[PDB]
Amino acid sequence: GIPTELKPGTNQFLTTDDGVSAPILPGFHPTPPIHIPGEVHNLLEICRVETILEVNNLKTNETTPMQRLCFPVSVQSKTGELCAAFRADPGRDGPWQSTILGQLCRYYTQWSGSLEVTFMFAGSFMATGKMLIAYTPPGGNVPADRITAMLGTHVIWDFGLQSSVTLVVPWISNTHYRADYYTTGIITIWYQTNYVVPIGAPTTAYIVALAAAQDNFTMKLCKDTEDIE
Amino acid sequence: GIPTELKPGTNQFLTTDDGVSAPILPGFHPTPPIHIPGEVHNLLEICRVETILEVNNLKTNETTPMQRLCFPVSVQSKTGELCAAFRADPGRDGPWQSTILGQLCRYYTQWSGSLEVTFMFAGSFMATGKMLIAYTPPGGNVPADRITAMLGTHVIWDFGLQSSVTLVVPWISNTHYRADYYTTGIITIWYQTNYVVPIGAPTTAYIVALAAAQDNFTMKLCKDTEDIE
Amino acid sequence: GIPTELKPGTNQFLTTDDGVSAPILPGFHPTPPIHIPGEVHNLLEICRVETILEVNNLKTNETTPMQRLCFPVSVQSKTGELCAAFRADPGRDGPWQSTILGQLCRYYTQWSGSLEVTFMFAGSFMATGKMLIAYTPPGGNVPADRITAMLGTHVIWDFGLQSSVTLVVPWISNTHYRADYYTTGIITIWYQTNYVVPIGAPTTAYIVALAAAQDNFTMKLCKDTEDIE
Amino acid sequence: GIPTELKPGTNQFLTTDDGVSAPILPGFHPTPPIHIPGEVHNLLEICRVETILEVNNLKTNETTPMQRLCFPVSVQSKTGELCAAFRADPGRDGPWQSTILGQLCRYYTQWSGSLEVTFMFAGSFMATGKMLIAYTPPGGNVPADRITAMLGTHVIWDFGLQSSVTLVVPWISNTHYRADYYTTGIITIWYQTNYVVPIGAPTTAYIVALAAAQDNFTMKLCKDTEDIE
Amino acid sequence: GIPTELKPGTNQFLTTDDGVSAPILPGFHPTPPIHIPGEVHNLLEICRVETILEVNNLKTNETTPMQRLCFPVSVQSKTGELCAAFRADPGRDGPWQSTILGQLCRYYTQWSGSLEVTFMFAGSFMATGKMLIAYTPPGGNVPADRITAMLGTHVIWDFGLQSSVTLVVPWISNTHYRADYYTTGIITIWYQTNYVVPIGAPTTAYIVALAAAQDNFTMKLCKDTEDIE
Repeated sequence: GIPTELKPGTNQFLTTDDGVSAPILPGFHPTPPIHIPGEVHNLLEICRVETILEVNNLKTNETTPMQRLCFPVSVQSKTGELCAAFRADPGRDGPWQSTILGQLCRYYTQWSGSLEVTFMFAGSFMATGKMLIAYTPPGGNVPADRITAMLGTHVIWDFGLQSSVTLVVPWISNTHYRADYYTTGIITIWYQTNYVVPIGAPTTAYIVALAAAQDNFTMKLCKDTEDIE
Repeated sequence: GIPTELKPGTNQFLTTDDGVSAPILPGFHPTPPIHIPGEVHNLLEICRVETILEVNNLKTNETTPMQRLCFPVSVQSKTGELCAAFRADPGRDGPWQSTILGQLCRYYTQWSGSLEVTFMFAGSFMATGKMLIAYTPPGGNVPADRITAMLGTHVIWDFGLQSSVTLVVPWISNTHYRADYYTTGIITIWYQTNYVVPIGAPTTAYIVALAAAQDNFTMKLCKDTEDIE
Repeated sequence: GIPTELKPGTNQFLTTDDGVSAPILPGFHPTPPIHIPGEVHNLLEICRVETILEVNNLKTNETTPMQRLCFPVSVQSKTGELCAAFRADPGRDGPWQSTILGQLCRYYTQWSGSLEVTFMFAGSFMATGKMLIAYTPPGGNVPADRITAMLGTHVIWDFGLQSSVTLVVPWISNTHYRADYYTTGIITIWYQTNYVVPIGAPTTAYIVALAAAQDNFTMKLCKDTEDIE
Repeated sequence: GIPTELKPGTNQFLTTDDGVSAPILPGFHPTPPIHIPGEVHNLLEICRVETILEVNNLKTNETTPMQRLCFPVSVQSKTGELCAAFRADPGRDGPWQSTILGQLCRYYTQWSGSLEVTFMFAGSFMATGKMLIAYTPPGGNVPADRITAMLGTHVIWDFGLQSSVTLVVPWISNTHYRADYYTTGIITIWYQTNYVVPIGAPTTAYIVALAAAQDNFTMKLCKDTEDIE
Repeated sequence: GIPTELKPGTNQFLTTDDGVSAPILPGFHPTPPIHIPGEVHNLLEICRVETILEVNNLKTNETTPMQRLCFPVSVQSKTGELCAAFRADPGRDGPWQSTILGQLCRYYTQWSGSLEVTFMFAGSFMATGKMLIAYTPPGGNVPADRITAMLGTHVIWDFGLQSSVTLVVPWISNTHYRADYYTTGIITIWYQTNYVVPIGAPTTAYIVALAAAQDNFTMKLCKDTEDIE
């Protein structure tokens, strides 16, 4: 016979070894496949899909969760006051947990790329006004007033002209540190002008926030989530 | 020597593994083969052969089984009355158990294709009349009267003209469900006209039913039968 | 290393396995061969050689075995009487055991082919007469008289003309059955004429029988003999 | 299966065997590399770098080690007297231990090649004088006076002209013997002239010694050092 | 993995198996070789070298062994008398044990070829005379007198003309038999003429015997000797 020498690692079962096992049923011809639309090949295909951000994730909402899907604007708000704010942390807890992206991020250890957040205005066709959207880069001081936010990366959104507007988070990474000191970029929504509306129209309307990863987004190192029990 | 690593599955005996064993008698030259007509290569060759259906499988027959091989028609029967009925269930119990097809179906788990049932009339050459053969598609209501059966897939058979006629079950599948709700297609034989005969001829004749699978018939997943003990 | 899986049959020693073992003395160069006439390659070469049949295997011979090598003819014998008889059963007990062929047949399980038996006459050059040799095919009734033997396959041998004559058993097979019913072909030697001799010559002479397998003879399935102890 | 025979050495783990093991994480794509200047490929690249010799390794220095990095010359010294002396023994204890070369030599068993020692003069730009550097070949008597040293391989160094001078140890080997009798080449620094200086300049200056292996230097047979604990 | 089957001989260590083992030090580059004159490739190179035969191996010599290296001739010896005698048995005990050939023969089991024995005369340049050398073939009667030896293979050696002469043993083999009956060829040295010498020259001189195997000499089957303890 052929002189062989068993080397270390013989007889071991590695749950990640990718070998070939004996077919239990050699004579069986599995039912052949047909065409089913919507086949997915890579999870990133799913991450590029906009899902709803629960920006309005208040403790008082928990019992009427349907209200977390959108936040509001109103006439009472004065020009220049802060409307809402949240950071762009897909993996971490918070608004992003509701998105398909943030849920899949938990299934991985590292990730990086651009993100795009879309804002949709639902109020009466008769309403008009301007909101100021601002992205404060990582390791930056959250804007104090409307005027400072304006000096940074921002977008004046006139919902009297566009019912929707999209912002792009240029770049994110994620590093675990703990037992803080970390801080990723911060989106802040400001009232540039107050909410203007004629007689006969609701004086309180809602904004819906959707988000998704762009093409350059990628992830590595799998790890089962902690989202279930 | 050659560095090898034994992988999981070493030393196991799989009754379905298809390996090569050492020839017990290496010097032996087995007697060479000759030509024997009728070599069979695939069981389906056998399934395409018409065998006799025991349509007349009555509890009162059991002691004189030879009578199950054929059912009868007579003068007493009135025009339009139901003569016989059975479904096209090769694998299941019933008339099909007598056929070579139904016996081989038990040796498998799944099957599908077309079937063809042939009816032969044995009565006196002097007899004439018309029988109506009808196939009621799967999940269909068995014909109530001759007239409704006529509206479905049917064949007016005049045994005064043709001593034999063949019907084709377009398509069958089989799904186990149980402990009903399943129902495959139903062949129904009706008296279109009464049995006509002159003086001197038997007033009771018999029909013989033969059946076989067509070419598109196929089976998969072997399993030892329950027909023996 | 190379992923391998030990299959059933590992570690077994099959006395008929034909493998390769490690040379006990790798540096040794065995004495080279020279030419020795008479090299044998196949046992059948030996079977084609005529050896002496002990046709005269009487219980009264055992103490003077040299007499089994030949039987006799004499003047006392009357025209038409049976001289000797034996069957063509190489493997079985009897006259054939003395031949090299019958001895080698015991070393095998099956065999078939033609055989040739030669008869040699040793008496005085002055003697003359005719003997009738007859082969009675397998499953045939042994000749009752000279006349019937003559109607079957036979040879009129005039030892006044030929000192030797050869007969050919067309075909033999062998089937074990037992604990008869089997019977292979039967050679019968008859006196066609009486033994004629002048004054001065011995009135009793001997015939020697030699036999061998022809070219079409072959054997299969080895098995140690029962000839030794 | 394939007939194999396990040979001696099966199941052994040799700490120096260079095999291939199963990748613990087959789906992982390690972060790709980028360019980092200063990649090292062979330790000899480091050995060709001049490092400081602690020629002034006195027992009285130990508490002010910074003084071992350089030895001195002064006016008090008379023409012809010995300034310093040490041998060219990279691996062994002594001045060479401070060099990167001598430290790496301990990580090996054998070595051989040329070495180059550089001497740098740090005193006032106004000082002048001549030092005599001499290499006494292996198995040679260390020079007794300046005059004999001059007859051997030497270099008259005028630090009034050159602030630095380099000497080349032609060849070294190393052989362990012990429990001496071994002796490698000996560098001796002599005062050819006394230290000359004008009014206003320090009357004591220092020499710094740097050394490195040349290109032909090579080492073999690794062995963990004894420099740590 | 690859289906393999361990065959008999697995896990065995055969001291003569010629396999490949793992290099204990894979990174080590052994010191390279240089040219050393006198490399030997085959032991037969050594066997072709003449070494001194201890023909004069007397029991009385043992305490002054230097005398075994040569035997003598003298004036007292009468014309025709036997001078010395020994056989050509390299492997066996006796004179041949002193030769390099006989010592190496013990390291083997079989051998065969030609041998050549050289005789050298050391006496005074003034001496003359003739010696008769005779080889008595294996299985031959040792010569009784000078005259019979002369009739066989012989050489008349006149040491007044040639100071040396060489004899060739045409062929030897060796067969162990024992617990004689064996006998290989016998060299016999005779005095053809007496030793002649003038006044002033020694009346006793010595002959030195050297022997070696020729080119056709070869050996097979190694076996450790019995020459040491």
